Amino acid sequence: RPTFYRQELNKTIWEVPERYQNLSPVGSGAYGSVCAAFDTKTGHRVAVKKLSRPFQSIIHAKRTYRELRLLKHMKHENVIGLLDVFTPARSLEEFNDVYLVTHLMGADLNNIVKCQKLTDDHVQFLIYQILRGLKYIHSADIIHRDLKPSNLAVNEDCELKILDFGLARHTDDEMTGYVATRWYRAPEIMLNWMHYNQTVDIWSVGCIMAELLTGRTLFPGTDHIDQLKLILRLVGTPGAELLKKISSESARNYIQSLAQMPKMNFANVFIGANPLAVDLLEKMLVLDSDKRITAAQALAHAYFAQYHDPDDEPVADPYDQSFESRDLLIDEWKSLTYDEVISFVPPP
Ligand SMILES: N#CCC(=O)Nc1ccc(OC(F)(F)F)cc1
Ligand SMILES: [Cl-]
Ligand SMILES: [Cl-]
Ligand SMILES: [Cl-]
Ligand SMILES: [Cl-]
Ligand SMILES: [Cl-]
Ligand SMILES: [Mg+2]
Repeated sequence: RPTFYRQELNKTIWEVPERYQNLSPVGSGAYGSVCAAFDTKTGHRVAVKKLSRPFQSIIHAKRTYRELRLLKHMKHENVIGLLDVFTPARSLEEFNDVYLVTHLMGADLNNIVKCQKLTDDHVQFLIYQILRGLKYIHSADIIHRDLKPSNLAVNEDCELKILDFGLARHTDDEMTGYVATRWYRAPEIMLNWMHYNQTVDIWSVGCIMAELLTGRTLFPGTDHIDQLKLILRLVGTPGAELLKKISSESARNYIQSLAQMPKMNFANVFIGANPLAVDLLEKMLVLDSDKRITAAQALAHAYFAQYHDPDDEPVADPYDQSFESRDLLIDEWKSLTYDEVISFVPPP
């Protein structure tokens, strides 16, 4: 066990191993507070997150366990991984605080799209890396659920990492109105007409790729219904084949109230774009989610011929999510979390 030291920063007590130095606050959401630090064991600049009230309810305790299990599994060049996890507790009986350590991230894709002139070569490389990471994530039967530019870190060499997996933490108010939190969500989950599934992540990638090509949000709706109208104007209203497969009675009733619209010509929407980029966008932004291209299929599309290497696009180890259907007490979720903290083995 390392030696810990305590300090107060922005009215919060931080108790961390001596290896972490020069702590400086960088932000705080509803899930925890974050400091930047220098890790003297590895030489990396890191982000240290102290979870806020991790075991206050069964829902929160299960969410803490879910986040730690996910971060411990992800081992891929284009996905955020876990450098360390620690607690100052010396036993399960005094266990209360959880700290997570990751590589410190600089710019996100938001900064890039609004501040930089992107070539088509830049778009190819950035979208390639998103799909490479997504092939890995989806091969473990994980759904990200919250892909958007602020959850994609990018460095000066145009190298990209996926972060901030959806832990089922977004509320109704967070999704209301003119908000980027909803602009990248697939139509079939925006009003909960379908259960989540991995095809919703490919819809998000299509929205991101369009924005890199044009510099503008693809579907900036002022509310759920305005956004649905923007979507259906581009991709068309549901045809007979898809309508037969829509089981939600709430969806069918409202959809049939709208006048029918054909799919638009994407070459007249994305003026001047590489024809191969237009072709790929048409295969991602499909209303019928059964028919969308998959991440593994998209890596082999000719738009990525410069970068595609099928011997360097790995899949994940199997990921056991059976805990998600399990009903446990707070202290049982807490004991499971403690076991995962003390069994952590750092990367090479
Ligand atoms: N079950 C099943 C399939 C299904 O329900 N798919 C779907 C629903 C709603 C959709 O969105 C919109 F209503 F068409 F806008 C798109 C697809
Ligand atoms: Cl230490
Ligand atoms: Cl990482
Ligand atoms: Cl503790
Ligand atoms: Cl965003
Ligand atoms: Cl597992
Ligand atoms: Mg985020």
